[PDB]
Amino acid sequence: MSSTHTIAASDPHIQVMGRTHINDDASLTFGYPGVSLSTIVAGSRLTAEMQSSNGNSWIDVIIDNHPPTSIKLDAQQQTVELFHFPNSGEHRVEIIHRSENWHGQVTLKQLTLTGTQFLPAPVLPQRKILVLGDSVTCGEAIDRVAGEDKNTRWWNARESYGMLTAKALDAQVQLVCWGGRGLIRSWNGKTDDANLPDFYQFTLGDTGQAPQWDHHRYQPDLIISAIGTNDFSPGIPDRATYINTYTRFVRTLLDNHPQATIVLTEGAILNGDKKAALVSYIGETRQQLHSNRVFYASSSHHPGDNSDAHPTKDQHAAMARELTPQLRQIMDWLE
Repeated sequence: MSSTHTIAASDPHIQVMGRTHINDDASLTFGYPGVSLSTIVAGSRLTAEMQSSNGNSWIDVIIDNHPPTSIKLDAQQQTVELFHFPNSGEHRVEIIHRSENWHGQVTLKQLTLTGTQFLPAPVLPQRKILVLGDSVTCGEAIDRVAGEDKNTRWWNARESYGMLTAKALDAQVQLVCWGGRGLIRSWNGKTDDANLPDFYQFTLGDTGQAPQWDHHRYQPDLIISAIGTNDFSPGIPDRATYINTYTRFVRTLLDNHPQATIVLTEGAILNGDKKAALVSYIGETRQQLHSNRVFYASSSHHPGDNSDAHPTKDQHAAMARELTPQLRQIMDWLE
């Protein structure tokens, strides 16, 4: 007999890495980039019911070891074919959110397998990393192509330095980042957007009605904070103000994640005086913290290219190569 088997997105057969909101109909909604949902199945066809809030969100779909397929999701619910073969076999399926919150939020409602069964969920690594930051952490402009107007297709989470670093360290990762945002102000000088200490609390979104992320749902071994580019965009911010708020934020992290090691870094975009100032502010933050759980990693500036100052795909690869060795020493993950 031919049979189908449909499960909700929130079902134990679907592995989830990254922040998701569980809706009352057992669908999952997510906004941060890098959110990864995976399943292993025995069958010939697998489809998903998906939608995005603004029709401006992208995902990657990876079947077994094949090249990924990037798909832009319509604002209306649509059946998305993940794979289809003439015969049944065992297949691994991964969906990766490429977009970030301002692009919209994506919802996966349910999956339908034509075949025999969903197998046990893919097993994730034991090690867990959380990366906090701005659009560089979010993977903005990694997939740029010369000649195109920037659009939401340019974002790539899998090839961002945070995901490459986690992969090298055999670790899970959550990316909690928002383009244009800072620790205390946005690139445009505005101080009353949700800053990093605000959106760090949200499962997705950033309005008065954004759902609170329960930290018990992901307790990282390592937290990297790479925030700062946008705080320095208008000019170098006031030293006491910045250091006092960075200190207060890392105190929140330390208290929320009692087992975590925290690594602060200025990121790749700032250069020259602005870079040196943020490095300085980080050193003084650490001095005020007096914590044997808080460390620093140095990094190079990467200039982007003629089309966009955001670091390129090859620069993100370089960034992971520079950061990873320092993280091994800090975490004793000499692996």
